[PDB]
Amino acid sequence: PQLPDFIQNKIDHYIENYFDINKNGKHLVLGKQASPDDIILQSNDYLALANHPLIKARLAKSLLEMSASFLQNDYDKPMIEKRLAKFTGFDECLLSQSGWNANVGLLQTICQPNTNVYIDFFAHMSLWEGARYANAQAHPFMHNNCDHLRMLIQRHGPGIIVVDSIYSTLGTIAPLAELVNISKEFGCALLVDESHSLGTHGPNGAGLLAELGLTREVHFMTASLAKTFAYRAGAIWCNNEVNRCVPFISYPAIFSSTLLPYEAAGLETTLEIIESADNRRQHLDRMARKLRIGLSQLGLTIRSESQIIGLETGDERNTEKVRDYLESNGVFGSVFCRPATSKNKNIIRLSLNSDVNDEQIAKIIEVCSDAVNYGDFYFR
Amino acid sequence: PQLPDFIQNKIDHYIENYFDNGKHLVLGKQASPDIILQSNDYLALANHPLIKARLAKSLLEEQQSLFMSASFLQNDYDKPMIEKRLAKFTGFDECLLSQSGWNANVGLLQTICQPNTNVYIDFFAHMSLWEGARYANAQAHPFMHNNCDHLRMLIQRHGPGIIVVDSIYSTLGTIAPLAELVNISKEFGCALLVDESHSLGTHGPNGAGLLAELGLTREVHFMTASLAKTFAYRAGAIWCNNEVNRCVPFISYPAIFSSTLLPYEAAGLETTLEIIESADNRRQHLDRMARKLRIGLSQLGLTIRSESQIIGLETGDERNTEKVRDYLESNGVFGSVFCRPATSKNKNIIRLSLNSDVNDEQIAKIIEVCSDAVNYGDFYFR
Ligand SMILES: Cc1ncc(COP(=O)(O)O)c(CNCC(=O)O)c1O
Ligand SMILES: Cc1ncc(COP(=O)(O)O)c(C=O)c1O
Repeated sequence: PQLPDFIQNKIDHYIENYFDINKNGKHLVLGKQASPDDIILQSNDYLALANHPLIKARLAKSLLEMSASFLQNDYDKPMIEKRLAKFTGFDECLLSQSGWNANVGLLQTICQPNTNVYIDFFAHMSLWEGARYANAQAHPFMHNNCDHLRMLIQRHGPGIIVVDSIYSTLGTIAPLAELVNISKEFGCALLVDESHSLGTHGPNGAGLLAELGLTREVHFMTASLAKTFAYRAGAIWCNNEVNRCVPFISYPAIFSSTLLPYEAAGLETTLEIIESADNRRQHLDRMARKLRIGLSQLGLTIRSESQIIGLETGDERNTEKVRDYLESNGVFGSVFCRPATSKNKNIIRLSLNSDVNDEQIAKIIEVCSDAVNYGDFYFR
Repeated sequence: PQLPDFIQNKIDHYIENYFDNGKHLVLGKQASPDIILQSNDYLALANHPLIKARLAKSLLEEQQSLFMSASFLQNDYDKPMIEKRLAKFTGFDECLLSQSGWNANVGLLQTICQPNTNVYIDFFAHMSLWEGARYANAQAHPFMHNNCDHLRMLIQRHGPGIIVVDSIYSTLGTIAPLAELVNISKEFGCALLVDESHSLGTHGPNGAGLLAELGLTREVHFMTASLAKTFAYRAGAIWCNNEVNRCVPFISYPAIFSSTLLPYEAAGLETTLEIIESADNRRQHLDRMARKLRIGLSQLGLTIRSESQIIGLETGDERNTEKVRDYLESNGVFGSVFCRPATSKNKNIIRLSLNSDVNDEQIAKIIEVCSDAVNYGDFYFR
């Protein structure tokens, strides 16, 4: 069944502009296959728990032996939710099938058509789309720029301020204390996506809001559980009654199948391990700082203040060359391009984890040092 | 933190209008070791020992810390063998795993739609298909349920587009006129997208589905399915008789911006597929039981549009639905309430979902409890 022109034309154009132009004829994100022991810095499994014996054992144990809307009775709602709410310090926690669904569902629940959503330019796409599905009025503010935000809120009125605590591509940290004050001053609600700080930051890994003592003045916190928690799920935390309504309003919550009951059990063991992982956190924080200092001195713009390090590689042609150079020299990050970034502001993201070595860190710096001197490409 | 007026008032209003029984309409009383008809696990595989053992097994040895987007795993050697197996199973050229049936539909539509694109969608097609088109800013043209004449007129007026249907409808359990839909697609130069969430596994040769049963496979451009029904797993799939699945992983937002299934999950699906392929007797049994329940209920004067294992009791408005729900539950029948936003406010449906573990004795009892209800008084049916 040949495709009709209206689809074929679109697919043809796409393949030509997104696959064919690259030297390997594949999408820009697709590079060389890695070998042992190349340095792989692509996983969001920050505390390296993917293969943890206890988590795996607990999961299998539980798995041996419909919509979640129908499971909102007290006796149907999972114990992990209460533990996660306690862990973080928020009043209530609601599980979701992914961080994406957590954001989209929360925003569908608290937004009306035309609701003002003040969203950081670099906040996760799931937050942008969540607002758009709700037909909210999106007001993008320049990255971490509170002056710009103040102007927008002054102009458009009360609404929801939406940020990542730690940004997924750049590794920058939101000015959370100032955001809290801005929301108080302007009568806004604050939504913080802690996908990249939950587990890696704060007391026992409770996160950035916890570390800063801001938990009790933030209305909503969300997180993918597919980062430090190493599980395909998400969660919504509320310091209010909103989680009572989400399960019956959010489309992903209504129209998409729920997490199975054994999945919640695996999360309980993961939480316990995370709570105790002080040394892994410490080691990761140290290694990330060593990397940031090492790369910055090379003249690369390194905006990161976290375990996420963004190499700024400009346009797609330049980006292909950079990542080809890195991979050829045993360093494997993740290419972030359109539609995640502007077509001319690509990022090669280095995601550090607690298994990374001092020797590996020095090696990354060495490779990037050579890269800067090579003359085949540039960094921004 | 005090919520802003705009949010607090929304929550307060919702709670009074949808909760104030005390709970949401979909929540009734707790059942007992009662007849449950709420699970989409049509062949009752949720506890199959072989599947659990295989999942458990692969679940040990995760050198693959692959916590990242599936877009980064689109090299040959990273793509799961379950995709090739599912493609071969159904007869389609290519298959692509998704995190859910919802995501499969949203993703496919984002990939094949431009803002101008005509989307001809059955009025009762799943919400994920409606939303998929809407997110893509497509021009949706709904046709009356299973009404090929209406569809024809619409395409005549607006031109080539994407025809979107469920093979078996999730609320009413009716069956799309797939053979005629294929003819219409050919006649007007459209593409066909069929969601087989409720027919994959339960219908066709070895459960390959309705398109396979009707020999329409090679004539259809796209098929999608939740794997959370007969496959008893939290995932979805897109099948293509073309190169569209080459592009979906880099275009679909849910595919780009949400984490992939873990490798051990795909392994479990392989075993599920093998069990389903050999489940002839279970399919036979479910088909025969569903027919009995349908016949049984249609005697009584009840509107039973279903032609499948999904039976919808049409209970009208919300007040009336609550009453029917309660009556059924008190008599040991459960019982899935479909209301807004899934249905219109005054066209609620209490869906009876059958599975291969239901027996003759239970069917008879369901018929009886419904016979009593019609009419023991108290409420009406549409
Ligand atoms: C800040 C943020 N929020 C939400 C999500 C979505 O989470 P789920 O994958 O559970 O749907 C992501 C995904 N981040 C993907 C990455 O950084 O590679 C994210 O980075
Ligand atoms: C016809 C149909 N398509 C898609 C879906 C969504 O499937 P999933 O729960 O895997 O997101 C559903 C399930 O509700 C459905 O009934």
